[PDB]
Amino acid sequence: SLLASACTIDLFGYPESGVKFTSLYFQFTKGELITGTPKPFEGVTDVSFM
Amino acid sequence: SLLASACTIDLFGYPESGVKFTSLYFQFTKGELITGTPKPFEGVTDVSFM
Ligand SMILES: *[C@@H]1O[C@H](CO)[C@@H](O[C@@H]2O[C@H](CO)[C@@H](O[C@@H]3O[C@H](CO)[C@@H](O)[C@H](O)[C@@H]3O)[C@H](O)[C@H]2NC(C)=O)[C@H](O)[C@H]1NC(C)=O
Ligand SMILES: *[C@@H]1O[C@H](CO)[C@@H](O[C@@H]2O[C@H](CO)[C@@H](O[C@@H]3O[C@H](CO)[C@@H](O)[C@H](O)[C@@H]3O)[C@H](O)[C@H]2NC(C)=O)[C@H](O)[C@H]1NC(C)=O
Repeated sequence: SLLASACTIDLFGYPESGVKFTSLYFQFTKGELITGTPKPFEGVTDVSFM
Repeated sequence: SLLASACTIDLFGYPESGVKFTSLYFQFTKGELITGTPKPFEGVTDVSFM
């Protein structure tokens, strides 16, 4: 659904005459608390590494 | 319908309280192959002229 102050990602299909499947609205703000990691961590007491 | 990566031309009417009749979505890329000429050519073996 539409969120205030959000950007949109439009998902399309070409079935073989394309259609729009859905519109994903992303509402977000910047900072450190939430991180989009590629996967869950396992056996991890401290997520950070280097 | 909506096309991915397309521009829109909105067609409106004022009937005498206006309405939008339709939205035309244009999906295109640049180059030489397809040309929007004003009309068909007749008796033409070579479309180009100068
Ligand atoms: C930032 O500094 C902290 C503190 O030194 C680093 O955390 C330390 O990370 C090491 C390596 O994972 C931990 O050692 C581990 O201890 C556990 C038992 O608790 C053991 O099972 C593992 O084999 C390993 O020896 C250490 O506990 C941990 N120290 C603390 C107090 O957090 C951290 O790694 C640094 N940041 C980054 C980028 O990793
Ligand atoms: C780019 O150069 C080509 C090649 O010279 C030009 O094409 C030539 O155009 C002339 C004029 O239309 C053609 O002459 C015509 O011949 C037909 C019979 O085939 C005849 O019925 C007409 O009365 C006229 O005499 C000629 O055939 C044609 N040559 C070839 C091989 O394409 C062309 O005009 C040039 N590009 C542009 C911008 O026109």
